[PDB]
Amino acid sequence: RYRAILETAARLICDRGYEGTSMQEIAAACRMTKAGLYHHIQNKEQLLFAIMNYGMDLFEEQVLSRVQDIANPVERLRACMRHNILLVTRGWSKEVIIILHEHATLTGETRAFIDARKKKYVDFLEEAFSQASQQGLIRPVDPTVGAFSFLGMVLWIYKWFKPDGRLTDEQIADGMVGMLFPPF
Amino acid sequence: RYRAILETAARLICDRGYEGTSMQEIAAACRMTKAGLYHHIQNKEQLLFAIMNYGMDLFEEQVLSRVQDIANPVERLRACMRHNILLVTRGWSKEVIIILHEHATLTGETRAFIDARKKKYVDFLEEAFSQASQQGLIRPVDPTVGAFSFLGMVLWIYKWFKPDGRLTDEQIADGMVGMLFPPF
Ligand SMILES: CC(C)CC(=O)SCCNC(=O)CCNC(=O)[C@H](O)C(C)(C)COP(=O)(O)OP(=O)(O)OC[C@H]1O[C@@H](n2cnc3c(N)ncnc32)[C@H](O)[C@@H]1OP(=O)(O)O
Ligand SMILES: CC(C)CC(=O)SCCNC(=O)CCNC(=O)[C@H](O)C(C)(C)COP(=O)(O)OP(=O)(O)OC[C@H]1O[C@@H](n2cnc3c(N)ncnc32)[C@H](O)[C@@H]1OP(=O)(O)O
Ligand SMILES: [Cl-]
Ligand SMILES: [Cl-]
Ligand SMILES: [Cl-]
Ligand SMILES: [Cl-]
Ligand code: NI
Repeated sequence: RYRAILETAARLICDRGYEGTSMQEIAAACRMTKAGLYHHIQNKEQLLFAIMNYGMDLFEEQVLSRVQDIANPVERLRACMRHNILLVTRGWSKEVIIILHEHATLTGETRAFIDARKKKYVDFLEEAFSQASQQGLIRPVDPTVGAFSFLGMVLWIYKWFKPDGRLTDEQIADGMVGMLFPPF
Repeated sequence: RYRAILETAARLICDRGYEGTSMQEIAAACRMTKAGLYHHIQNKEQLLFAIMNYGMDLFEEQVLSRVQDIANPVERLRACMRHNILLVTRGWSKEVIIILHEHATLTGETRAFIDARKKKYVDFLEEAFSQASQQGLIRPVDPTVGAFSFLGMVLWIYKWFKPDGRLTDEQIADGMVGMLFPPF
């Protein structure tokens, strides 16, 4: 219900961009009037804030919640990569893309909160790289270098991947997992 | 003399973005009137075109021209990664960012000309991944997945790396090379 307003405004802000869209174009795209929409939402910046928070809820529901308890740290990184790739290459890519593109559009207060949620994921990856090196499950590497290589590989996917293409997202996930986390 | 206009305008277009930077603004950052600037550049999108080609020229002079003849295909990928990482982390970080952020700004022949130079790099990486797989120098992997994992790791650096930080760019290059192209 109320999520339908976020998920529809995410489509416009994504294809057309944040600046290109106004609160009026989103009211039209909804069954509400320019007045009705402003009753559910404070302003435009807070609408963007709600979209990004919704995107992190989906990320944590489909990725972090499901892998953060995996005992073996490299098995935890492999699973995290698969879940994160599948999130990027399917329907919820709308809210994920807005988080990356519109990162700089937020105000100071709201960017601090969203980034706090992003930083928990980065710290999750770094900890897993650290544990995996100590236990001899991956070739040693600085945890920060490993985390941002992980994220660079995965999140770059939305720039080139086409679902009608030669390979499925599942085949891509297998390739990246085996290349960054091979048997060791 | 002419690079001054491109370097200066790239700083603006990089910080303020393409839209939000006008010919009037650039004509001021450079000590000129609006017309004196037009004496050496056609229009705004031509300025963007020249900036992107300048950035691809720098990339080819510092990266591709120096590594494309390396015989061993995995040694070729390692060197290519090192050179590309150092390009992302140093004085020419402005032009490369514009090539990525403004990738969809151009259209027509100019767009196609830039995208052809970009596609030449991807195809270079894909060919080297293929050769290294057949020759048993890297763990087998689809060349397209290897190429865009390469590019994701390397180009994502502009979003987090700070030169005043804990690690140097050379240390980051060492870690990334060891992860993607270890002894095999
Ligand atoms: C110095 C440095 C900044 C130089 C550069 O800019 S290098 C390129 C950096 N930018 C990127 O990597 C962003 C993603 N890459 C691209 O968009 C392309 O490589 C560009 C050369 C920019 C051209 O864009 P575009 O015409 O839209 O290309 P496409 O969207 O058609 O696809 C690009 C390649 O990905 C492939 N692809 C897409 N989906 C799949 C799939 N499901 N399975 C297997 N392959 C797939 C697609 O076939 C294409 O590879 P090619 O076969 O054309 O070599
Ligand atoms: C659904 C999914 C997409 C969820 C996500 O969004 S995951 C994150 C995706 N975005 C990115 O990866 C972009 C790059 N990452 C970041 O910018 C940060 O992780 C963010 C949390 C997003 C923003 O944090 P922010 O407050 O802006 O801090 P910075 O922008 O300055 O990022 C610098 C952090 O990376 C590290 N770093 C930077 N330079 C170096 C260096 N020379 N040597 C070693 N480490 C370095 C450094 O650790 C820093 O993090 P801190 O230790 O300062 O907390
Ligand atoms: Cl899984
Ligand atoms: Cl799982
Ligand atoms: Cl970000
Ligand atoms: Cl691009
Ligand atoms: Ni799973």
